[PDB]
Amino acid sequence: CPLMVKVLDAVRGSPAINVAVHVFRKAADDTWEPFASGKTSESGELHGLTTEEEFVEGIYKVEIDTKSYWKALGISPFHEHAEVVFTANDSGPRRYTIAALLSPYSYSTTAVVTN
Amino acid sequence: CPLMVKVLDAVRGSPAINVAVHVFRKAADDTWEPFASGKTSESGELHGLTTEEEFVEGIYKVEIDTKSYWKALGISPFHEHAEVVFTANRYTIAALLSPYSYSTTAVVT
Amino acid sequence: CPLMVKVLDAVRGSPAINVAVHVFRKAADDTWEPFASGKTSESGELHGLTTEEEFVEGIYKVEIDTKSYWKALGISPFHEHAEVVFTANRYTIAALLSPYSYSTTAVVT
Amino acid sequence: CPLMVKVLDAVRGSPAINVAVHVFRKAADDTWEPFASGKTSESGELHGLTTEEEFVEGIYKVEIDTKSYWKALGISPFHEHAEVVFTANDSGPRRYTIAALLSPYSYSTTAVVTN
Ligand SMILES: O=C(O)c1cc(-c2ccc(F)cc2F)ccc1O
Ligand SMILES: O=C(O)c1cc(-c2ccc(F)cc2F)ccc1O
Repeated sequence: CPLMVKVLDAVRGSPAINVAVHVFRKAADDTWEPFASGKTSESGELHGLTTEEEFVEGIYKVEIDTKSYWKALGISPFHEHAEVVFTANDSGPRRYTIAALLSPYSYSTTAVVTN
Repeated sequence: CPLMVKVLDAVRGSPAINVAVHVFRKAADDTWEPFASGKTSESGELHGLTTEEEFVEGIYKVEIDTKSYWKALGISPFHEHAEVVFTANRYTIAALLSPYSYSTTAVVT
Repeated sequence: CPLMVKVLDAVRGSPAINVAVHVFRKAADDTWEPFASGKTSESGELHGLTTEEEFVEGIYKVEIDTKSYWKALGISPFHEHAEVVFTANRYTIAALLSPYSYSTTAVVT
Repeated sequence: CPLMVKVLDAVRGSPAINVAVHVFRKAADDTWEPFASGKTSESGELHGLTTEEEFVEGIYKVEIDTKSYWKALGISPFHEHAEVVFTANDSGPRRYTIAALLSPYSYSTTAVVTN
C-alpha cells in the first residue's frame, strides 16, 4: 500500500474517525485531476487509496476535510481543510504515510516516506 | 493590519526569512484570484498584506513557499508548499517549518 | 530580556492567558532550584523572568501549568503540565496547547 | 499492551529509531521512581513497557531522550529531552499511546487514549 493517511484528534486524544480525504494529481495542463478518495476508519487510518502501478511520479494534493469533521462535533474550526501537496516517486517508488494532527485552530502534518 | 503571517524554522530555531507568501481570495466562479503577496522579514513576519477595507468576509488561501526556503538551505523538503485555507467571518497565520513536516495555527484577536 | 515565554490555545485560536509558568535551574547536586515564575499576560506572553546578568549558562526547566488552564475552561486535559528542558549556552519558548497535545518550539535570536 | 510510545523524525520523514525512553511513576513521597525503559524499534515504536497488572493508577513521566538522538545524527538540538507527564488509569484502565514528532528546536506530543 503506497499511500496511506492517518488522522488524529488533539482535543479528544483519539483517532479522527470518518474524516473525508480527497487526493488529486496535477495533470499535464496544470489542473488538479481526481485521483482517489475515501474516509478514515475507526483507527483514523485510510488505506487502499491506490496501487503501486497507478501511483506514478507526479505532484499530489491530499485534502483532508477537517471543517466537516469539527462541525459534526459541534466545533466551529478555523480552516476549511488541511491540504498536503507533494512530489511523489521522483527517484523511483516509495511508500508514503501522510499524518495529520488536528485541533480546531491548528493542525500539524508530517510525512513518513519509506522504500 | 487585519492579516499577518509569521514563519519559524524548527530545525534552526529561528525566524524563516525571505519566505514567499501568496494570498488568494475565492471568486464567485470557484477560482483562486491573486489578492496579496510578500516575503517574510528578518523577524519571519509579513505585515501590510491588506487593509480592513479590502479584507472582507470570504474564503482565503495563504500559500507559503516552503520548498524554496529549504532548497536555498540545501535541504530536500517533502512539501511543495504549505497552504492555509480559511473563511474570514486581527488574523495571525503562523507556520512552523521542518523539512518533512509543518504546523500552522491561527491566532485571531 | 533574555528569556520569554509565549503560550497559545489551539482550540480557541487565542493567546493562553493567566497560565502559570515556573522556571528552574539545575543545581550542582542534580536538583531543580526555583529560578523565576509568572503568569502569561492578556497576549499570552511572559516577559521579565530574568536578566542577562543572572541568566548564565546552565540547564533550565520551564514548566507550563497547562492542566490548570484547561481545568478553568471545564475541559479535561491529558497532561499534568508542559515541561521544556534545555541548556542555555534571546530565547523565546513558545507552546501551542490542545487538551491532549502540545507543541513547543524555541526561537533563539 | 497498555503503554506504547511512537516517535517520528520531522527532518528525515522517518520513524525515529533507537531513541531511549525512560518511564517513571510518582511515588507516595512525591519522588519519581523508575518504572520502565527501552528504546524505539525500526518502526519508531516502543512496546512491552509494562503489563495491565503493573500499570496501576498514578502520575507517570515518559522521558524521551531526544538530545542523544539528534547528537548521533550530527545535529545540536535545543532540548535535553522531551518529557510527557500525565495521570493514568484514574477512571479505570486505559491503553495509552504517547506519540512524539521531533525537530531539532521543536517537538510535538499527543496522546491517544482508548478503552
Ligand atoms: O500513528 C501515528 O504516527 C500518530 C501520530 C501523531 C502525531 C503527533 C504529532 C504530530 F505533529 C503529528 C502526528 F500525526 C499522533 C498520534 C499518532 O498515533
Ligand atoms: O510568534 C509566535 O506566535 C511563535 C509561534 C511558534 C509556534 C509553535 C508551535 C507551533 F505549532 C506553531 C508555531 F507557529 C513558535 C515560536 C513563535 O515565536
